[PDB]
Amino acid sequence: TGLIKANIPTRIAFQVSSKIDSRTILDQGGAEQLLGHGDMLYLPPGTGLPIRVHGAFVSDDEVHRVVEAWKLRGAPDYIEDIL
Amino acid sequence: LPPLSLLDPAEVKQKSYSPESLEAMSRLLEIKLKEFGVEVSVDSVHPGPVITRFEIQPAAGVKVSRISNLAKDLARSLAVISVRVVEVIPGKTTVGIEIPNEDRQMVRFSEVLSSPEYDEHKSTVPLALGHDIGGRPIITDLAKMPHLLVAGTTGSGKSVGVNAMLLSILFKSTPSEARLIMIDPKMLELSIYEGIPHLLCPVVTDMKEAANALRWSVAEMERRYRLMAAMGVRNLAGFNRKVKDAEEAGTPLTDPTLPTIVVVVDEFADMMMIVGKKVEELIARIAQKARAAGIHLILATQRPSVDVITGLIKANIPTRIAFQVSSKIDSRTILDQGGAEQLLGHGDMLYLPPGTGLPIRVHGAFVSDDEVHRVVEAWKLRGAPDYIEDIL
Amino acid sequence: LPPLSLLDPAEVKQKSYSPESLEAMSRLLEIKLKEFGVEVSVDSVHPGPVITRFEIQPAAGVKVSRISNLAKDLARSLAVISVRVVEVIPGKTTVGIEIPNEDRQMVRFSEVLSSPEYDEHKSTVPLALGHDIGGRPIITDLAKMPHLLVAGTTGSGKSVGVNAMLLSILFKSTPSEARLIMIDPKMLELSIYEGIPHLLCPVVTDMKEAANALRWSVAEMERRYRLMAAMGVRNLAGFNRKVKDAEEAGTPLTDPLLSTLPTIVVVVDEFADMMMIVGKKVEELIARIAQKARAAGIHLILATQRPSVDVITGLIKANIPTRIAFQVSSKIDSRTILDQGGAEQLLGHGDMLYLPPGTGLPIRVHGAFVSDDEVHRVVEAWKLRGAPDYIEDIL
Ligand SMILES: Nc1ncnc2c1ncn2[C@@H]1O[C@H](COP(=O)(O)OP(=O)(O)O)[C@@H](O)[C@H]1O
Ligand SMILES: Nc1ncnc2c1ncn2[C@@H]1O[C@H](COP(=O)(O)OP(=O)(O)O)[C@@H](O)[C@H]1O
Repeated sequence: TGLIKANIPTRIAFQVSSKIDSRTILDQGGAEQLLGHGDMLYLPPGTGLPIRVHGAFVSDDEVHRVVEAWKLRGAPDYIEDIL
Repeated sequence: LPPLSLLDPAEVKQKSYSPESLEAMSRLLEIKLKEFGVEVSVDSVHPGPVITRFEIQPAAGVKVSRISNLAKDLARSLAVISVRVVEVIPGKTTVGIEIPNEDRQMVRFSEVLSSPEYDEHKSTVPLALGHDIGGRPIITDLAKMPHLLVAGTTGSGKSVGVNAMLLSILFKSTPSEARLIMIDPKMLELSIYEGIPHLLCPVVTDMKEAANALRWSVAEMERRYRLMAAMGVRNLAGFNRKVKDAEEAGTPLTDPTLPTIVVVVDEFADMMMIVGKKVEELIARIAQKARAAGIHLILATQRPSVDVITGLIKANIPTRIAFQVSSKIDSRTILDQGGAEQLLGHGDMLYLPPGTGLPIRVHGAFVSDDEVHRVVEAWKLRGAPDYIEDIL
Repeated sequence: LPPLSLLDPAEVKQKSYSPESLEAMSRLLEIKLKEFGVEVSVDSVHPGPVITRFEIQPAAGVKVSRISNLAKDLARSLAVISVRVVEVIPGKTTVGIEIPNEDRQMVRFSEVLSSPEYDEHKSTVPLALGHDIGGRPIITDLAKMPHLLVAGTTGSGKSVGVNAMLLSILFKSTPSEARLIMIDPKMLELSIYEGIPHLLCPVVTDMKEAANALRWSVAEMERRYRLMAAMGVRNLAGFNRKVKDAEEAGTPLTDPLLSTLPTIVVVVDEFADMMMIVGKKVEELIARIAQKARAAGIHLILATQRPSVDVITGLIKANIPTRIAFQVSSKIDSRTILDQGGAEQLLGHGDMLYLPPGTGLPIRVHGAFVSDDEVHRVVEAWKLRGAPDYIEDIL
């Protein structure tokens, strides 16, 4: 809405279909000419042109390595009241 | 399961449109577009069952929208009903023009299930839709989509595609594998299946007990999530793997396999009209938590208008199938992309897989009422009915 | 049955536009378009009773919008009211133009009835509308509409056409096959049918009275489905041939929870006032019956005199796809009733566009002007057959 977008300045658009959606999130017609596979437009904090920055591909396998490495040297920490 | 040969074998017929006739059509297309304000060059013709794709290297300088605003004019200059104009094909510099044939042949359904991409396919819920424009078979997994919406203009072959999907389930199913619930607010055509083992309830006509069945769907979803979370497997498929491999040791895992329940809803327009927005939120939560639950959803609408196919329905469901819809307001409505005005009818699926992709144009296979009756008789001989008393 | 009788004798008229004047009109159209920015090669003509069908083969390098924009401007140049542009002909290359012809016949209702086709409609509930642009009779079956929506801005005829379809129901039926119930917003005209042996209730006036009749129809549809599913057969016609083959030689069956259940027809004169008095109950009950009415044999014939979106909603366009639109005065309304457009360019006096079940191809139908005289003659000739037997549980 005009109540969440106006509160949060910095936003990143991936490939969306319409130019209408490009004017929806980025408020500038850029987010329709991308390629998929993590082709971002980085609308920076502040104002300028969108900075086209590629994503970084990471598989689930390296994520499993990170999960196990934090299970080794890690211990849980929960709060009851938040649920 | 019954053998495939209970239904009609292949149409022993092909009307080979000659290279003479295709060359004549190519030069006719060239001269007719030269008469309008474009300049054109046909290079390669790829005929097919219903249409005939013409790739085109256009002349230097011409745009593409100046082609795409010539649909009606090219149609009346070629004497068809519509000329769908594909504006992009990857890998080439071509503008696709699709032109219907003279003798529109019919897609036999055994020809669809004659494919090795159906035969070696082993997911429990394939939905064999039919042939692509090059006669290539297209079977998409419902376990990967994992929802699909169907639309058309009343009698363009909505329920024909639904019958195709249901037979595509039934020819690769046991009731341990697959499982059905058929909500239908009209009782017209989907009632024929009533008696097969793969159901859970009768063909639910009245919509308030259909809402009971949808709340039962949400409850079975939650119960199945708690069952998998107690057993510690992500999705349904690996869970069935673990269960049957522990069964092969000799110990069925006790309860603190599972069926791939498919709950179809033909014509949820009356579902969202008779009972209010709570049915829409039931569709919302079902289509939210589904792809690991093995609870897939098949929808249908005779009206693709914005107050029926509302953004909450369009929220989860990636995959959409459009038949011949009335105008480009409705094409932009459902497919989120123009084009679906310009189909021919009688089972023309603009298929749309999940992902930012150009839509695939495929044709349904015309399955009769009679073959449906044959399959119903074959299963009610082969399998016994099975239900749940207090499902509603 | 009443014989083919009490109709107006189709009088001798012979003004069938000999091809001298037709060739003159064709060259006149070629000039009067050549005056504007189009080149036109006229090909062949289909002369008819009301309009005259033409086939323009346009020249090389011209669109169709260069015809369709200047419908008004051509219309002020041919001494007509308004011409109509057909943008697609089935199977040919031409572009259609229907010129209003300034000497018309009234399409006699007997001429519709005296077709071979009307004697060959097997169904008990036909709909005899009139002739098309060729003059061939266009008769539809009400069992495969499955419902009907009527438009018209107090224009051509909106009362006529309803009266025409109702008298066409009456000429091939029995009261043991098809009994109707009307709801009358303005008690003006169809309070004339009282006294016939197929009319299940007297005239209904109030919308708050009419909600009782609508809920009676819903309850009758529900017990109809209970009775069908207790007998296994899907719809009504299979059930009636089942009761034929059951009690043919004598094999009794009564009270399954007994004769053929009649094909009930519910008709509405002015649906606008029905929504305007009762806003919410009526429209949801109409969509309820439009959902479950086709198999039950209960049918619904609607008719609005205002083509607004306040009246015609998606809830009314939920399950009534067959549209009959008369002349309306708004292209916005022309795309309100029909999914296509162009229904403003008609002529009046019994002219409708017929939109068939499903497929988008608007048939143009000239409705048959039937007088009040034949209405309250056939009523009197039909009151011989019995008394207006009533089921007073409707209210
Ligand atoms: N592959 C096909 N070949 C021929 N006709 C088809 C084919 N697919 C659909 N149809 C036509 O579609 C119609 C069925 O439409 P249906 O699915 O019942 O839509 P609805 O339920 O809205 O009426 C039938 O008239 C049938 O002839
Ligand atoms: N083919 C015809 N030729 C001449 N007059 C006709 C024809 N068809 C209908 N009419 C007349 O035009 C009038 C239109 O009335 P209508 O618009 O139906 O009134 P309302 O809108 O109040 O029902 C009818 O009363 C009828 O007498």
